[PDB]
Amino acid sequence: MKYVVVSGGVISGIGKGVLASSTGMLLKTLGLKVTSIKIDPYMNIDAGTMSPLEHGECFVLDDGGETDLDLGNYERYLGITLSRDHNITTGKIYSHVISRERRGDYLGKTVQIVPHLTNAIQDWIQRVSKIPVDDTGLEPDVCIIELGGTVGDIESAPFVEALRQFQFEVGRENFALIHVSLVPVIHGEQKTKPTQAAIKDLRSLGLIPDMIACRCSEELNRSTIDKIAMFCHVGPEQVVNVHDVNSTYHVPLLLLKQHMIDYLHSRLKLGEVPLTLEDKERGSQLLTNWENMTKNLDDSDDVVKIALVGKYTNLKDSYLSVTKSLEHASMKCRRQLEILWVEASNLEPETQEVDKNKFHDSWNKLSSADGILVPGGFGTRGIEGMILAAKWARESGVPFLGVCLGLQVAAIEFARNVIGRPNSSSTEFLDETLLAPEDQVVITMRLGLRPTIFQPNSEWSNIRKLYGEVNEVHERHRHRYEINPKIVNDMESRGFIFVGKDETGQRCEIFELKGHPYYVGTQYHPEYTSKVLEPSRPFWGLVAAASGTLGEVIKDINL
Amino acid sequence: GEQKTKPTQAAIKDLRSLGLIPDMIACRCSEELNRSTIDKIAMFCHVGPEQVVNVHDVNSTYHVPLLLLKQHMIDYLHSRLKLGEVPLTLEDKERGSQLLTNWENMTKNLDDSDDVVKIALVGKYTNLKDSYLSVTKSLEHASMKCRRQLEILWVEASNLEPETQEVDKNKFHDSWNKLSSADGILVPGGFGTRGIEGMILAAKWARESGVPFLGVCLGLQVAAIEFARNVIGRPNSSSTEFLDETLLAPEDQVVITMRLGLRPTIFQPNSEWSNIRKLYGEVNEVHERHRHRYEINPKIVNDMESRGFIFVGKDETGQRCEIFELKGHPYYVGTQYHPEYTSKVLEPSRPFWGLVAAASGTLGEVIKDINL
Amino acid sequence: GEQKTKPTQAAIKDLRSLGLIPDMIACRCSEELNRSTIDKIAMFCHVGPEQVVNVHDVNSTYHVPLLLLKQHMIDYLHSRLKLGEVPLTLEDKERGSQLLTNWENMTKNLDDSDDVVKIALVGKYTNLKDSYLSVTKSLEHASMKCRRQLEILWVEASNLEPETQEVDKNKFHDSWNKLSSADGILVPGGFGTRGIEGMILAAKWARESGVPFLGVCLGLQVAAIEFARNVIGRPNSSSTEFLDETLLAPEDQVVITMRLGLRPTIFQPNSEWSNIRKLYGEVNEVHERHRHRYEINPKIVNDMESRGFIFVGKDETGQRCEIFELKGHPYYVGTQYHPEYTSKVLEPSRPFWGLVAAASGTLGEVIKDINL
Amino acid sequence: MKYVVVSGGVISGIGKGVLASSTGMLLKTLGLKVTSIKIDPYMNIDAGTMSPLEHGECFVLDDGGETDLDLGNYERYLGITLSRDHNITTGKIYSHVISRERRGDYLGKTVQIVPHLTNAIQDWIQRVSKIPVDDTGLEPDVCIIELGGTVGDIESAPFVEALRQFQFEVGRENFALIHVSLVPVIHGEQKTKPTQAAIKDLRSLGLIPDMIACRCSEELNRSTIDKIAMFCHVGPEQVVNVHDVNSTYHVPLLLLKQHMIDYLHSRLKLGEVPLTLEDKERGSQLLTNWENMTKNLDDSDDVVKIALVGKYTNLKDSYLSVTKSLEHASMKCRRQLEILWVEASNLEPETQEVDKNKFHDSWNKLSSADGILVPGGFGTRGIEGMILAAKWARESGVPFLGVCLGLQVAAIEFARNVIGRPNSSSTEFLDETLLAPEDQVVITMRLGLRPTIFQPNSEWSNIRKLYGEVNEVHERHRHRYEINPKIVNDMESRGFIFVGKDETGQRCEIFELKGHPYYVGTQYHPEYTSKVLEPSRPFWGLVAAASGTLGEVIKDINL
Ligand SMILES: Nc1ncnc2c1ncn2[C@@H]1O[C@H](COP(=O)(O)OP(=O)(O)OP(=O)(O)O)[C@@H](O)[C@H]1O
Ligand SMILES: Nc1ncnc2c1ncn2[C@@H]1O[C@H](COP(=O)(O)OP(=O)(O)OP(=O)(O)O)[C@@H](O)[C@H]1O
Ligand SMILES: O=c1ccn([C@H]2O[C@@H](COP(=O)(O)OP(=O)(O)OP(=O)(O)O)[C@@H](O)[C@H]2O)c(=O)[nH]1
Ligand SMILES: O=c1ccn([C@H]2O[C@@H](COP(=O)(O)OP(=O)(O)OP(=O)(O)O)[C@@H](O)[C@H]2O)c(=O)[nH]1
Ligand SMILES: O=c1ccn([C@H]2O[C@@H](COP(=O)(O)OP(=O)(O)OP(=O)(O)O)[C@@H](O)[C@H]2O)c(=O)[nH]1
Ligand SMILES: O=c1ccn([C@H]2O[C@@H](COP(=O)(O)OP(=O)(O)OP(=O)(O)O)[C@@H](O)[C@H]2O)c(=O)[nH]1
Ligand SMILES: [Mg+2]
Ligand SMILES: [Mg+2]
Ligand SMILES: [Mg+2]
Ligand SMILES: [Mg+2]
Repeated sequence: MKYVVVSGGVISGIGKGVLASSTGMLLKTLGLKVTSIKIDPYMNIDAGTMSPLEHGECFVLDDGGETDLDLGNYERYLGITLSRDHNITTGKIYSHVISRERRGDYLGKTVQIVPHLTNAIQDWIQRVSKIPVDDTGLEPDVCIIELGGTVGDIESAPFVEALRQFQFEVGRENFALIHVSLVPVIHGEQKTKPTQAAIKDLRSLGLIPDMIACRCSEELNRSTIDKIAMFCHVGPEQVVNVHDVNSTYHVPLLLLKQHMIDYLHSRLKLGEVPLTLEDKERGSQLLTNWENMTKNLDDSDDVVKIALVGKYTNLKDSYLSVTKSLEHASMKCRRQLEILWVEASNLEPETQEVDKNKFHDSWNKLSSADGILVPGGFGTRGIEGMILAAKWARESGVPFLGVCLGLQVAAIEFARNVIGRPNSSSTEFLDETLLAPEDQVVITMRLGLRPTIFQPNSEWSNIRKLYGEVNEVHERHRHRYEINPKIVNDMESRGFIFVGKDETGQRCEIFELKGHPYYVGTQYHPEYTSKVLEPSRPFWGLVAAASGTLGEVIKDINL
Repeated sequence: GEQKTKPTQAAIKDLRSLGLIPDMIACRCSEELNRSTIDKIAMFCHVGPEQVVNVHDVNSTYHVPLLLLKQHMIDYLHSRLKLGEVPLTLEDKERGSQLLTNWENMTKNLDDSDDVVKIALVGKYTNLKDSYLSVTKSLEHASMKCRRQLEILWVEASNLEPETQEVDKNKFHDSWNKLSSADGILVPGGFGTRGIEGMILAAKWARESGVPFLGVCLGLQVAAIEFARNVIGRPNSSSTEFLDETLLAPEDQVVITMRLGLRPTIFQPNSEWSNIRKLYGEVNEVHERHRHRYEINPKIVNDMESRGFIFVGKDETGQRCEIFELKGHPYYVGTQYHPEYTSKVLEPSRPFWGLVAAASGTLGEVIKDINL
Repeated sequence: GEQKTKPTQAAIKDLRSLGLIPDMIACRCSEELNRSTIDKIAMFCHVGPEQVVNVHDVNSTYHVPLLLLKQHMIDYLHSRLKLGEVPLTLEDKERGSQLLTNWENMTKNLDDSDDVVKIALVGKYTNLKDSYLSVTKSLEHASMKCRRQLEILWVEASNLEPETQEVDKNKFHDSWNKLSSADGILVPGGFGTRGIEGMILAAKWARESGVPFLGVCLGLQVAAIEFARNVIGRPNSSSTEFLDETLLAPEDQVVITMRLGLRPTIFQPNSEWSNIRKLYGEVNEVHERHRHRYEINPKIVNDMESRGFIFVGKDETGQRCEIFELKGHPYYVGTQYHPEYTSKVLEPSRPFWGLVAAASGTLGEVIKDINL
Repeated sequence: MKYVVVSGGVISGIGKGVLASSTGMLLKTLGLKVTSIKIDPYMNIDAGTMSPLEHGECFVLDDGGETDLDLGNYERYLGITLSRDHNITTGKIYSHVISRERRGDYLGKTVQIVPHLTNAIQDWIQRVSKIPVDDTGLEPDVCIIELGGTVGDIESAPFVEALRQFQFEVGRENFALIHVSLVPVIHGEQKTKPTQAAIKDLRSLGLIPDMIACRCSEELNRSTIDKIAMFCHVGPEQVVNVHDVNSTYHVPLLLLKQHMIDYLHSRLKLGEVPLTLEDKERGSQLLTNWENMTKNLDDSDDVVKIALVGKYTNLKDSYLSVTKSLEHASMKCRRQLEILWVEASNLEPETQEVDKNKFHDSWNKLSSADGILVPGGFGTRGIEGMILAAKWARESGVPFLGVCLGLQVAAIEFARNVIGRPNSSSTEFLDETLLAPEDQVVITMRLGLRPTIFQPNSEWSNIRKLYGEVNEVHERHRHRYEINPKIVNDMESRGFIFVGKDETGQRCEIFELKGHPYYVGTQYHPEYTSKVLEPSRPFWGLVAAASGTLGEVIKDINL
């Protein structure tokens, strides 16, 4: 087992998550089996309790774990499945040793942060890195650890102490440290004192960096490389840079151009790892596929515009799996994507009195779009604006996908306007008044990977053809509210077909509307099962439908 | 336990619906037909009682001709096709009846030979036993010529690989039990990258433990890769078929869009010593069926021929290797052609008659016989 | 089927003839004694019916204490030796009764554990199963600590050697079946030149197939010779014990007139990573019993330690290697000492608890436990 | 009224009768009132004329109808009473329309197979399914129709044509089709072309299957399900399998595990049928009782052996109600049953010359048994062998039950050997010689449900205690011969007490012998009144007596 810590810097926004995911995928090009662990200094047990306004969305695993967003970067670059154990936190590990001290496994000893908590962290990392995470039976060859927060924040102290010990409690040449660090530019001169201070803060904790990975708005000067490589122990080829490029898929090839594998191939002795003839082929094949999708982003120009309608769209981190799911679906179509970020509340007619500027801009953006997405996220702000987007998309025949809350919004819209029930509404917020036209109801969560069964007549639907006309689908759920199953037959008779349901019925999971080119919704989040070469099927439907060629996509999928 | 007839009554109607009228009905069943099962079909269909044939689920497919002859099936076609009106010469009737006596003998030998030779067949998808039917029949012809019963041990080549010992430790130990058990080893061909290190491990085991080995098509290239990795000590030498995205210099295979059908192999001039050239009667040339796009790198051939892995035969042009035999092993051989396809019941495929004699012992007496 | 008593009546007379008078008669028989068999002995001898003990031919020798306790044998000696007159403290009675409950548990675990781990033991004269009794008992203690049943597969090391495939082909195939079958491998020690290439072949197989290996005394030197012959590629490197009439330069063993009894091993400074040093609780030193005249050539040690065969522990003086673990294998270990002799029923020998956990899986959970 | 046709396949031996009975009982677990109809393509009016060597025994209804054996499967799984009208045949319905055309109800029209015979079949099914068949007053909610023979046999043509019309002459969602079909396995691969051809033969007649029920020696592969569900209109959950398990009582729970109710609950809209609070309780209670008796067959091991002595025992279908009556009686005792099939003729001393092997085996089997049954069935073969079994059972004190001919055989045995009348015999076959020691006499049949009155002194008998010490019993008769009532007082004085008789006397119906643990006979067939939870009392006596605990059984029955 090899370990690669990706760590620290001078700021919390530095973009470690891209570099960790990219470093792991580059190791996967050698054919190595790879896994990864995110460490969070926060005291929350999970990202589930904490609101999307901080650290972006929670990400859902097959376990039903509501983990930190960074686990999604690993799953979509590395192709692996992660467990709720792969997101370590301060909350998890203090809860673990405190529950263990009350149970008494420490034999009446005094329990202390060193050695007992730092040995508990090292036991967690040793257990969790040996969980098999590919579909194959094998234990991973390499583990990427991403150390969240910044080095020398008091929040991090047990993890920087544990990782010092770990560099010896596992062999050297089985452990290596990448430090990620800020190189700000002032008056056009590339200033280095922030990264020199961060390299000292690592040495103060006994962590010694094997590569320094600069984050900068420029190519590093050869003087900027030398002034760091002379201050730190790293050689000139071990001062990595990652530029402020928009395409995060280019980062693996920007690291490969900087010869970063050729250092880790020595520094971790990756030639001593045994590999089969299948492994080297499936490794090199994966690199050629990534050269092709990045070539397609360099030379595809013909924009498809998708409008994304939701709360707090200024927090673009709040929708990162949607963004990445749309980008995978646009690459599969060989088309460039624009996302138009529509703050759903500004669509509402009250905005035309309160701030007439925001009203006209938000309705410009929505009218402009070749297809529409309503992305999910609980909370009562802007839902009539999201209902207005679903209405516009139904009436103007514009491709629509509704994910989680977006499906319920389309059901409420179709009830208010096509069934003509003018006060039909979500149970989430009006039930203090005990309303009879319930569109949502409660059914304390439904979470993680679940089976959807396609209902027997559904063979016609564009969405069931996108799932290869298979009878069942596996996707990740997260909801407490679902469509009222008393009203379902009214919608299924008026043409809004609930194409798929849970095994028990009375719990709707996919709809497609008869008489529209692509108007679809899902109760699950299709984003989380997206992979770079195999996009999320409902999103491959939406981004093909917006472009045209949805028939040719379905004809392809029938091979 | 009751022999149900409605499926065959429906199939006889489906023939009449197309205007095809059956002259014999040939039942396939797990039993002898009851005389009631014959009558209930012969009363429904136009066929007489002697025109309801049965063929039983016997293992020996060579017994079927004599099970049809016991059911008097020739004596119907001799009338129904008027085969007495066909003119035949005195040579024809002799070479006809002689052929029947030879078939009575080989079937008698399968009834009364008991002393098993075990051959391990190492390959992809061995659960699909139809995937290797000419290998199976070539081994059975070679075992009958030796007057010995055959077991084939079906080794899924991937399960030999050390990753299996982590993934499913049961399949690892069983596949290595089967390979260790065998009196001789065959690597059968078939393109595709699954299990090739497992096939390399079988070639290694057979070279080192001195156990008879035959490599057919991919099996020859696997033995060349094995001998390169382990006896020449080139640790990353490999097939061009799958690593060439990385442009590797130690090419064991190369491309040379197919080479197909019957072709001449010429034995290279020094090759008179080899058990394989003695099995081909010490004739200078051999005719066998090819099927490949990849062949041994002819730049590396002199290294193998100096280290003792002699490419005993090549194409007329050279630079295209077709038979090897290794100096210093009782029978370690490979072919680029498929020797299976030229096997016949009375005249088995020579490389396979070599393998199944070598496993049994008596390879010298086989070669002494062939010299007559 | 009748339980004959005249041999024991004659043995009871032979005791009286020397003036020795038996207080209990302990029968050894293939059955429960009949109550007539007890009475016919208790009437001939001075012993009462409860002083005619039996011990049955059960396989589990750990059941014998509870079979004697069921026959109330303590309740006789508690009178006949007046053991109530011996003074005992309150700690003594607790540590006494605690020990009985621990033995009830390990015997309960042998009654209800079913999930076999197979260890192959490779050596000279394995038909003499008494020749390896501390190995056998050390493996049984290590399997009980894992809550798993043990099979030992007794592989006569010489039969693995390729000369056996000519001399007696039956013994060749059976010995290689047994070795291929096993979840882990032990090379047990014992001087003498018979079968050592067969033991080298078992060490090779275990290294290459990634199968757990423990080499004890000669078994460590065999693994060093194997790693030298095949991974360093020194084809004639060998034991000084038997070739030194030819004065060979590639010495793997050398003489260093014995080293005997309990000695200290010091773990070398970098060794914290090793499964074997974790099994010894990450303590800096180990106390174990030595018996050898030959040891690893300390001139060649840095070559092995650079190629990944780490001599994890040495004598206080250095130049005398005592534990190795190989980088890049789940559990490939050897010891110069005999770890068997320090095994105890509740506290198994650490290298053997490593081997029998490694074969089963759960070696991490064993090491996590030992860290408490 | 709902209809469920169970139909067809590729072969006549396929086991529709178990699947029809099991499907009906599963519908009864919902609390629905259920009924069923067997259709036979044969030209016999009844199974009474036709010999037991074909289609097994005739089954007797309360009407005295000698119906097809399959009606017994329905009565014993569903708990219902069937009338002679519930077995439809070609003979019945052509006799009906031909007698109706000669009477002239068709008003001088030309009468044709379509529409007149197919409308007569549809009128029969509509009349007969509305006959009340539970003990309660209600008309059935659901009817199971079992279509006998195979589809596209010319024998079946009027019934496959009638059932096409019936799918419309009754509403869809009030009719559904189960097709039962053969999935043979060759070289371990599950071949599907026979069932694809049978699904085409249904479509050729316009019958469209709602479920395909495979009969196979294996679990279906998921590929075997998909390759059928892709060829036919049925969804993956509508490809049912029934495995070659020995316990036919497990089939209801194997269908329930395959979620077959959850399809029919939609496809027949069984939630629209009104049900009372008693109905749902007595429905769910019935399911728990069936879970218990099947659990008892999984975990009862302590075998009771019963020897069954009769003609043609190689035809095990000839004794199916005996077999099922013994299995109900062994389950009530919580004991596993072996039946030992003794061909009665092989017991006879002539066999020891003719084939000495068959002699020794048949006497081994009879000597081995914990109890003995002589099962009935007319015909002169083997009767001295059956007399020898009755002798052995009387003399060795081994439990004996004689049913119909088996009672007369025990009377002949007791006369030949205990009264010592060496030539006393059946009137059935010697009366060409006009013998005075008549044991049987003729008394043209006595058929159907009749009253037995217990004779006044009979309170002591194990058999009258098994009938709860009630004064009268209701059971199904079928005989032309009975005990000579002139000789009855000789037997009643020598200890062979005729415990019960017909209301008129001179017609004996139950005997029990004084001075044996359980030696009993019946003139009626007790098999036909057996039910899964309430076994036939004479058989519950026999199988308790063989096991021991006959006193505790009688003590229980006194509650
Ligand atoms: N080299 C980079 N190139 C482009 N964008 C980057 C880069 N580094 C960081 N970012 C961007 O900055 C944001 C944060 O990056 P990332 O998630 O990798 O940082 P992080 O250290 O893991 O932050 P956090 O601790 O909150 O998870 C993301 O929008 C990411 O795409
Ligand atoms: N699924 C099954 N499991 C076990 N036994 C079965 C099954 N299907 C059929 N059989 C057995 O095969 C025989 C015939 O079955 P069944 O009576 O149900 O078939 P059928 O189609 O009604 O035949 P028939 O038309 O003659 O009445 C019986 O012995 C029955 O127990
Ligand atoms: O204003 C002043 C006065 C004095 N100094 C003095 O401090 C010294 C250290 O030099 P700097 O502090 O400029 O550091 P640096 O250029 O090495 O590092 P970067 O942060 O640019 O990467 C010398 O340059 C000396 O003149 C200043 O740096 N600034
Ligand atoms: O369940 C029933 C009811 C009725 N029938 C009726 O159909 C008839 C045709 O008889 P079969 O259908 O049994 O056909 P078969 O025996 O001739 O053919 P195999 O498939 O066994 O070769 C008669 O036997 C009649 O009773 C059944 O076959 N099965
Ligand atoms: O063949 C003979 C003849 C005579 N005897 C005679 O010797 C006597 C002593 O009897 P046993 O010699 O049989 O001795 P035992 O049964 O007491 O002892 P076990 O060895 O069975 O424990 C008597 O039995 C008497 O008949 C034999 O024992 N065997
Ligand atoms: O011997 C031959 C030659 C040709 N074919 C050809 O017929 C085709 C149809 O395929 P099959 O006839 O094998 O049918 P199937 O596998 O779909 O159905 P099952 O009966 O196994 O359920 C193709 O497989 C084609 O090669 C055969 O099937 N058999
Ligand atoms: Mg912040
Ligand atoms: Mg991050
Ligand atoms: Mg029949
Ligand atoms: Mg039936």
